[PDB]
Amino acid sequence: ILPANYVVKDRWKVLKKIGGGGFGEIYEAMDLLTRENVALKVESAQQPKQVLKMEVAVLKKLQGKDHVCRFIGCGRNEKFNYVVMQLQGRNLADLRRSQPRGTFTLSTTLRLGKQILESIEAIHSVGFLHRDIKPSNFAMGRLPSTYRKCYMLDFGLARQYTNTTGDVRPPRNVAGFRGTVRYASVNAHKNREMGRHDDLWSLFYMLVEFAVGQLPWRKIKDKEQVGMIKEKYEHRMLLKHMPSEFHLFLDHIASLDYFTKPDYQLIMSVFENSMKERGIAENEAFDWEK
Ligand SMILES: CC[C@](C)(O)C#Cc1cc2c(cn1)cnn2-c1ccnc(N)n1
Repeated sequence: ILPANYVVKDRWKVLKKIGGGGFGEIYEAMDLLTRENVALKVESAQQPKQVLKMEVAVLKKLQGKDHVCRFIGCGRNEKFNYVVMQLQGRNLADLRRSQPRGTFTLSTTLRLGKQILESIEAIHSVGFLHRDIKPSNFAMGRLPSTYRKCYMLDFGLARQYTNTTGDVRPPRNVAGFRGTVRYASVNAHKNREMGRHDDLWSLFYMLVEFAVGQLPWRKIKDKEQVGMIKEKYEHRMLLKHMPSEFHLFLDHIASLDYFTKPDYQLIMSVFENSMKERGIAENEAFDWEK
């Protein structure tokens, strides 16, 4: 879409593409007013998708919370809509690729899991589901105060599950899924309305992939095939080389439906007890700091 050295609205000079192909394209850009590098996400106003407006709404509702990028600006024209946000470092999928065996140490995996769980709690606390939890949607900070912090990205698939009063809206009988196949829960595969527990299913799949390097359905492209494996796969065997406490995490989320609030502290305890058991210190160096 936007070429290099294109200047959005005479302020944001495109430098490179850093991601795209989903509901949007995101660029690293130079903010010519502040002279600071920023992230610039663009959506064609001609796409079927019309999401960036709610990305900003979610983004400003989470402003100030940890693991959330700062909103810098947004705008629209006849060709595309855009949002400008704080630039973060490399994403967790990139970092996992660049590890020699495609795996993180358990020290990194468990401490990442704690941070991602916190950000999932955060967006759930403002009444929104993420619905596209995956490694490429999390990135480490890029500043001296943020580089050991994980940042939640891409609210383009987010949906409000509460209403104005804090009550939970009824789920639809069916809901289309337009997210990423690899880390979707079986509920998502079955076009069921996603709930808070489905964001946690994605976290569970992420952490298994981090520690083990792969998921059984890694190569499989056909979505509707992928759901069939997950529906038939015995998930306890994913935990062969995970800490034993992950059985509690698996058992809990497998028990949930759309209507039941997750026991977030149970999952947090699984991570924290796993770390204490291996003597993993919170301030230990991450794998890529090595
Ligand atoms: C988070 C709010 C919003 C507007 O919904 C979004 C988004 C978004 C950001 C994305 C990507 C996809 N979507 C891919 N990379 N990336 C990066 C990479 C480096 N820094 C930053 N800030 N974002």
